[PDB]
Amino acid sequence: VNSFSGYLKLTDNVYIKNADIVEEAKKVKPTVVVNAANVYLKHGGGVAGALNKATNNAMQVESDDYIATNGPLKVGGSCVLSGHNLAKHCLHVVGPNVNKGEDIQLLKSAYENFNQHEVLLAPLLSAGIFGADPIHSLRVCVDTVRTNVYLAVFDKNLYDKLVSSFL
Repeated sequence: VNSFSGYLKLTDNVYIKNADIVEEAKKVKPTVVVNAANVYLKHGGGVAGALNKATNNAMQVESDDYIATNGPLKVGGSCVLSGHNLAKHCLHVVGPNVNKGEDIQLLKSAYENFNQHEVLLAPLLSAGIFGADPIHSLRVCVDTVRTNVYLAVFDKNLYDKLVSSFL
């Protein structure tokens, strides 16, 4: 039993809710919140910009030190950093950005990072400003993630379409 509330159950291990991931994280304080990161951990907009803003830019400060030490992530890769006031940890995961011409096949590799964590609060990878089809992202999530994932979808219209079209 966990404290995630109001989710629709899609499969044995995948749950979904129309919610602002920032507000969900502040309420639940999950062990892991997933950020929709880019390889430079520049949290300018989308989910990343919102999460970083909620940390009063502490996420960005920590991320800049991470990059200065380690260099950029790989597309499809991840790193674990602090969750600041939102969660114990933040798993920064880089899905492919279609608006950069990045290979959508890398979306499966991106979701594989979730399997290193027993329970996660997450957005749909490569959705929103990353330009991929969110219906496809949900399909890859369900077919790749085996750990318990609670998906927050900000847009109510999109949430309803994801549920109604789910096979």
